[PDB]
Amino acid sequence: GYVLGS
Repeated sequence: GYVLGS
C-alpha cells in the first residue's frame, strides 16, 4: 500500500 500527503 501507499500513503501520500501534502
